[PDB]
Amino acid sequence: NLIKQLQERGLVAQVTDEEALAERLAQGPIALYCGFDPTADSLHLGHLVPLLCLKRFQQAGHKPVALVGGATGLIGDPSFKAAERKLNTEETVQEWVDKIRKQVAPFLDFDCGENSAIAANNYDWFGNMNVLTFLRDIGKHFSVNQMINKEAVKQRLNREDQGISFTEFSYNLLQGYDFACLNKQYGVVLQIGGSDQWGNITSGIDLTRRLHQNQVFGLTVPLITKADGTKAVWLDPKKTSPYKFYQFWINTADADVYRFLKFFTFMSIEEINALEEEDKNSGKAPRAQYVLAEQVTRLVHGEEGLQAAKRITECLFSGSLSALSEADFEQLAQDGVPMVEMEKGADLMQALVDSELQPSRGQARKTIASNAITINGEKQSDPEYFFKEEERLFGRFTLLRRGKKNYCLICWK
Amino acid sequence: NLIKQLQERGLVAQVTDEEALAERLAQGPIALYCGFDPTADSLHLGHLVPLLCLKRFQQAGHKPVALVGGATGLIGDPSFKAAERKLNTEETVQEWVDKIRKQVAPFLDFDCGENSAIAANNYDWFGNMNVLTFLRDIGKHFSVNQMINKEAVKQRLNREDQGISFTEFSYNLLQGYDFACLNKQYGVVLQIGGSDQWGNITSGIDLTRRLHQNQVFGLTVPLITKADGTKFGKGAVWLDPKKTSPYKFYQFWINTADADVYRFLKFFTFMSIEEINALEEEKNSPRAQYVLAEQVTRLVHGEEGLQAAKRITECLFSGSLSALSEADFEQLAQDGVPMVEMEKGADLMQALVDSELQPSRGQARKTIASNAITINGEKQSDPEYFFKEEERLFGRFTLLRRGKKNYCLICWK
Ligand SMILES: Nc1cc(CO)cc2ncn([C@@H]3O[C@H](COS(=O)(=O)NC(=O)[C@@H](N)Cc4ccc(O)cc4)[C@@H](O)[C@H]3O)c12
Ligand SMILES: Nc1cc(CO)cc2ncn([C@@H]3O[C@H](COS(=O)(=O)NC(=O)[C@@H](N)Cc4ccc(O)cc4)[C@@H](O)[C@H]3O)c12
Ligand code: NA
Ligand code: NA
Repeated sequence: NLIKQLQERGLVAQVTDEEALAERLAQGPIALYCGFDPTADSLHLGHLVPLLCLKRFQQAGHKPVALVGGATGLIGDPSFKAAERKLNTEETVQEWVDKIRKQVAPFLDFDCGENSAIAANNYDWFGNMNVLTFLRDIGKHFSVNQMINKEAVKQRLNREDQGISFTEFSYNLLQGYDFACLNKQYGVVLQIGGSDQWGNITSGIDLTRRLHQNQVFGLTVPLITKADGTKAVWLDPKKTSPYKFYQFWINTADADVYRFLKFFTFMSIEEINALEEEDKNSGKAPRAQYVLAEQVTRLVHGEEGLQAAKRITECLFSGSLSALSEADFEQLAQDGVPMVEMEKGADLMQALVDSELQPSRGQARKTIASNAITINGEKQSDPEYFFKEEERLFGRFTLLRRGKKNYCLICWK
Repeated sequence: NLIKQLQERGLVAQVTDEEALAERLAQGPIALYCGFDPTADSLHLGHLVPLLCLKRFQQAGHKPVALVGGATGLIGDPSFKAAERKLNTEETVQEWVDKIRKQVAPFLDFDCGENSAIAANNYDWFGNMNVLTFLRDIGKHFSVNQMINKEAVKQRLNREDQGISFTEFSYNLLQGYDFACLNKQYGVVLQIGGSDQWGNITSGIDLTRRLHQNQVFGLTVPLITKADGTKFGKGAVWLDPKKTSPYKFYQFWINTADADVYRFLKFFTFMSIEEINALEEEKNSPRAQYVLAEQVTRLVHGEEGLQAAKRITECLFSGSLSALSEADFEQLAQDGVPMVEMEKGADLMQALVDSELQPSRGQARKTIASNAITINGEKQSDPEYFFKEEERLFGRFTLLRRGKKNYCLICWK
């Protein structure tokens, strides 16, 4: 059972009429969908959870539909959000829609026969729908009594300051109608998404019945709570660098790593169980984090992205910046380590103070005399030192390190 | 001051920023409006209360807009209604719109210069409004927290089985936008209606501030509760003479209770307040009910309708039917007196049975013999009598009275 496999990965929060849905999956290929609203330049890690689930369904022969909310992004999903969001402009939303559509596409196969993926956009049907048609044909099927009691919006109806507009209150009906549109258009019988989307999904199941007299299903994937109780890292490399992305996975807590392998990679459950059991009986610290980091970093940023993240990680730890490119240095200045902008000619002592690495020039004196300051890796032990011109690599980068762990990159101006 | 005068008639339930509206009315003509939704093929006496108020404003030099809800009648006003209403089709709503527009027109001056009345229909702007445009441009200004605290819908928001659909819940936004739309189109700065419409009116005052940065006002007229606790009008008394004959209409007013009649002159007539008060002084040994019936019947059904009602009332009181026309007997058949259809050749005994004036032929015989029965106002005491052909007036009508008061109209088949 595909559903059963997803359960042992931890990827099933809830599922409507599980026995019927499972019989439909065993019967043959179904079509399913997940929606993504455009609220930013790019998706982030959280979005991968249902997005990679679409691919898991496709790998079992089913047909995934990835919807971008061209219309619903002009409305705003309130589900489990504490505060009303400001409306975005049509112009901004459209540019975001195109970027998110192009981000989604490489994660699904658009060329594998009958079950090839489909890109969709609900603006196609909401852009020409009259309000009276929407109020009558769709709105009559919704009880405000039930709507105001849904978990996703209940808390917004406590105090009026942090209330909810009629605009965001109507969102649930737009996403409901989406399910009925994709049912009629492509035979979609399953919608998946995170557990916050449950109420938006069941509205689409019910409305699809009332409108199209068809039985469809929903399945939710979990929202991740870390083992310690906690929870942004974008897929766009110009927002989160491949090096920062890689390091984020490297620092995964021991109690989260195997679950995260299940959620964010396509490693078999057997290989994941073998890794956990190797980590268990080996008398060393876990190595799973390195496996997770390579896996997801290659997935999102490719082999080139992976090797650059490794190369930077290696040089930062070794002290040898000779391997690094200019582009490698640009990731460091974006994301990887704290940075400052100093005009050339400064001595190493005033380098430490201005970056908030050393408090005073007198403290920098003893710090530099104690052989505790590296410059691009090579020890420099004398206070009165100035940077040689060769040390400013690619004309604009030198990397300070106090002790072993404290970094600042100076981007000379 | 037009507002003070209306208050002396008891026609003002509530008013917003009253001092400010009063100064605005005193400065010069304003444009004002009232809306009427098509829920039947005719208006009834209730609608007269705000409709005649539109006229009262026009007589003071202001410009009335009478709006018929071609769009809101496709949605359904839930305010202070115990139960969800069934949706009406576009075809039948359009029928009602034109009948109601034609009913309303004679009550206002459409040809008196600058302040000529205007007929409006909110389908002209809602019939083609896109739903996203509606949810964004209008629905963002509406707090759901506030909507569910409107008195008009509180009784519907407690239990799903007596609940409210998203359809009827949104009605408040359409009426709110109407006000803003009429403000921009015509400079409308005032909306009137019954006190049941208060929440719909104040939502339009608010939205007009948000959309057009303009100050507008609202004034409501009371809902009439008769002095004996029962709600006014209750079936209903329709303006359409094919639903309520002018004779039935006139008798309704003739039989007003003395505790109501002076309140009803103020509400349903254009008599001066000074005259109404003078009439109430009667203690010299009341004309009020007759003045009320005369005024409103002339208003709604014209002089001809008034003379018809009086002519039938007198003929029924006197028993002499020679004044009644065939159209007059048709009013009687419609709703004036009990009627029964009978095949020609029935005898007097059977007519009395079939009309339920008598329970059996044996009893009818005695009753006839006792001289209790009139035929077209003439005594007939022969129990074995058959009607004469000349007693079928116009070939089709014969009026029976048993005793001094119990009528039944035979309509010969
Ligand atoms: N799964 C998951 C896990 C984590 C780690 O704990 C963080 C996440 N952050 C997000 N997600 C999940 O990503 C998906 C997209 O997110 S969204 O754009 O906000 N979606 C919406 O706003 C929908 N209303 C879009 C929609 C529009 C039209 C339609 O017809 C159907 C749907 C959702 O299924 C989230 O549950 C996360
Ligand atoms: N005043 C009064 C008194 C009595 C004696 O007790 C009985 C009455 N029965 C009715 N009324 C009054 O007649 C008017 C029409 O009634 S309605 O069609 O139901 N209206 C509606 O449904 C509005 N939503 C129409 C509307 C639409 C668009 C818009 O932009 C503005 C308004 C209302 O002002 C009632 O208060 C009565
Ligand atoms: Na989703
Ligand atoms: Na009204």
